[PDB]
Parts: sequence; structure tokens; C-alpha cells
Amino acid sequence: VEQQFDLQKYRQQVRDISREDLEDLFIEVVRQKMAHENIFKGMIRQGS
Amino acid sequence: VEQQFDLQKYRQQVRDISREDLEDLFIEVVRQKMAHENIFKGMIRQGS
Repeated sequence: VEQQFDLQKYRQQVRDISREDLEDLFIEVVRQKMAHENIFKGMIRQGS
Repeated sequence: VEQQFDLQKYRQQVRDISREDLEDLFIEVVRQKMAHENIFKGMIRQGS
């Protein structure tokens, strides 16, 4: 629910943004979800 | 280290990508990240 709401406020925004301001928000994207894999790669690490 | 290559690599792809076409990978993303949000969360209420 709330998430769906969120994504929409970000495309409610993004639309208004700019080649580089989405560039960084985008570079920042993969600059996080890789952490959202290591910090998700540790949490599955406990499969022992 | 490695991911830092990853990063630099994801830059090139995006410093040529056009306006809207550099937008749809920011809408799919703030969906992305959140899917993990429920996942770390998922991961932390799985640990206790």
C-alpha cells in the first residue's frame, strides 16, 4: 500500500527532475541496492 | 573493490542515456530498493 504510494510521489517528482539530478539519484540507486545485496548477502549468510 | 568497478560501469551506460530513458530506471528503482525494504525487514523479523 504505502510503498505504492511512495513510488508514485517519486514519479510525481522525478518527472520534474533533470539529466544529472536523476543521474546522481540514479547512480545513487545502484550505489545503494548493492548495499541492499551485501546487507542482504549477510542476512542469508546465516544459513548454517 | 569489485562493485566500485560495477559503479563506474553503471555510469557510462547512464551518461549517454536520454531524458525519459534516464527516468524509467529511477521509477523501477525506488520500487526496487523498497522490495528489499520489506526484505531486510523480512530479514530482521526472521532473526528474532
